[PDB]
Amino acid sequence: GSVVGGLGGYMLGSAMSRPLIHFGNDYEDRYYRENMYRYPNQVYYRPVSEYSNQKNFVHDCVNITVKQHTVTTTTKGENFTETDVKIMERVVEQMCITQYQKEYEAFQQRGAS
Repeated sequence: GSVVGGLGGYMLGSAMSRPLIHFGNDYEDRYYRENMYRYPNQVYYRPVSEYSNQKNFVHDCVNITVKQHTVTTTTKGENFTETDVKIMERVVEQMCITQYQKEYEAFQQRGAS
C-alpha cells in the first residue's frame, strides 16, 4: 500500500545498525547513543540508478528519511526536539552512505531484471 503517506517513488532500506556519530558535544553524543533505540534504523530513498551522483542521493536520502519519521511523529504523535531532528539527520547520513553502496550496485541488477 503506502510506504508512509505519499513518498514520490521512494522506498525503504534494510534494517541496519545505527552508527555512532561524534557531534563535538559531550551531551549530544551521549543523548544519541543512550537514546539510540528511539531513532530510525532504516532510511527512505529514491532509485539511485537514476541519480548521477551519490551526493544528491545523500541529501534527498537524509532529508526524506527524517521527513517521513519527523512528520509521522512531530505532527502525528510527539513533537521531536530540534536536537532529535539534528542527531537523526546525522545517523541517517552515515546510514545513507552505506545504503547507497549497496542500493547502487543492487539496483543495477534488482531493477534491471
